[PDB]
Amino acid sequence: GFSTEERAAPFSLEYRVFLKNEKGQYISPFHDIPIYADKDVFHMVVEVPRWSNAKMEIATKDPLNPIKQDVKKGKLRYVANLFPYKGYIWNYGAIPQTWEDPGHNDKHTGCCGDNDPIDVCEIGSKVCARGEIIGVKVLGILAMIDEGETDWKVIAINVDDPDAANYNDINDVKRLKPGYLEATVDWFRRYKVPDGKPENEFAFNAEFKDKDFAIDIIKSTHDHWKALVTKKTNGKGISCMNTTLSESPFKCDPDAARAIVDALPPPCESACTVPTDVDKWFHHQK
Amino acid sequence: FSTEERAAPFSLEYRVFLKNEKGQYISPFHDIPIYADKDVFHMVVEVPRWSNAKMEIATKDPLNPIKQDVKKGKLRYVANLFPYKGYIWNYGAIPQTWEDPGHNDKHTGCCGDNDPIDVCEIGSKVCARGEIIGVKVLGILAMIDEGETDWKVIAINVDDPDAANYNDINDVKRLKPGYLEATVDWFRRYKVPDGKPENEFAFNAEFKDKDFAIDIIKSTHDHWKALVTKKTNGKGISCMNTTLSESPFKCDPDAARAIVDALPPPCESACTVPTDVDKWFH
Repeated sequence: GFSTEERAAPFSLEYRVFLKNEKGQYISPFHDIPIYADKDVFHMVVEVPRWSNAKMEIATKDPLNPIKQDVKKGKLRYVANLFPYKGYIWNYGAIPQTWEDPGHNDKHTGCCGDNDPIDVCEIGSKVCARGEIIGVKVLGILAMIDEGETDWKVIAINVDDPDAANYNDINDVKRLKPGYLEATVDWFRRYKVPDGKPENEFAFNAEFKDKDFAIDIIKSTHDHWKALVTKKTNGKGISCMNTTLSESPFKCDPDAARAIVDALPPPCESACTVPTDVDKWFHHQK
Repeated sequence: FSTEERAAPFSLEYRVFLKNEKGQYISPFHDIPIYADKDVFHMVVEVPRWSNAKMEIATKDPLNPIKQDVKKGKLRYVANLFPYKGYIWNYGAIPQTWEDPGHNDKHTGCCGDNDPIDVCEIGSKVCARGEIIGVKVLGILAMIDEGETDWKVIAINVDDPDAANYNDINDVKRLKPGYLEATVDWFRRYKVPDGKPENEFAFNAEFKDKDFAIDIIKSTHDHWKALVTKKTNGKGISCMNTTLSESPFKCDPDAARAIVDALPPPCESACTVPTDVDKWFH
């Protein structure tokens, strides 16, 4: 359904991954990819493949949401290998046309939105690619508190997984992939510890909520997103520019999108070398 | 040392041969001295940390190149045992060692598994297939595999920035907590995803210390010596080599080169690693 246009070399500061539809029009992965792929099937924008380390995400404040690599203190960011794990333990990404409005306090957690699309942890066997669009069955949700803010972690599976029919709610994950949900909480708890930050906290005693609860949350975030691109709520720095939303004042001609991408350095097929330190293991007393 | 690869990575005919600094082909089983330096063992790296292809020195092939294992007609890959990705250490062998079957271990009661001694290297750098490094030996684990004894040496790359901190098995326990527990877990459960059990250990699955390990290693080096001087029958082991003057099996450089040049030529693009390799096993 979709394709990728990459500017500059992977793992440089200039690297940008833009999205294209079937006709070759540049689109925002944040705004132009429909939340649903089919009945009961959500789209997922894949940001980081399982077992990779580069911290890539949809650029919420840059025109045309590209996916790009996070930076702190001037350095390209890579997540730790938290022993016994290698990098990211699932395919990781966002559900498009979702937004955690920072104006909205969540009732269950008491905190406000983090201003980002809702995050998804995809648990299937296939290792997906950066920028790939897939369809997923939602299974459950985790409520992490990320520095005072509500940060939902949706648990899901690629609808095209050979075993996908066996997974319909969160209990199937406990049953068919034991230790997995436990590892997920552990990972999100400790992932910033090697950066000299404390562990993260969770609502609901770091328990997972089921499918229906997850889908309720996702629906709300989609309604908040509706308000965003339709200009009935303060955008708050977010770039709403899009290429397909008829009902949006922020819609733009495909050639204006083209002008943005072309100002950027050309596609460089050869990735930069990932620093050697990234391969290090971070152990801890358990 | 450097590497000559033949054919396409992850095909049946893929082979990695070793060369010395002068470009002469050598056996990684027989021609690399057991010692890099005083108290420093050479290790032939077979398998990088986090990879799955089950590659090993071919004990029965001329010049003992590294190649991929084959069971039931299929190229072997180890499972991703959940929570792990592939092999959790760099994995390889100490050269000029041989577990002689027909030597029984006193502590174990089982006989040798007919291979060089195995090494789990625990440093931070991911090493490459075919790489020769130097390691400090720290301890040893004894796995019981089919009536045979199968030693697993614990070691660290002597060039690891932190190597000076590691002098015995307790240093691992203190500096890399969880590591040894995970090693036993891995060795216990790997190959449960294909077939059944395979989980037994001597010594109640404890790690013996450095001095115990070095005694075992020296022991297999002595048995290796007999092998290549033909004072013990290899029964199929290829002892061909190019540096051992005391060996009836020494051949000249051109002879080794002819053996290598008979394999398919080097190939750039790898073969496709099967997608089923990325599955997790819980």
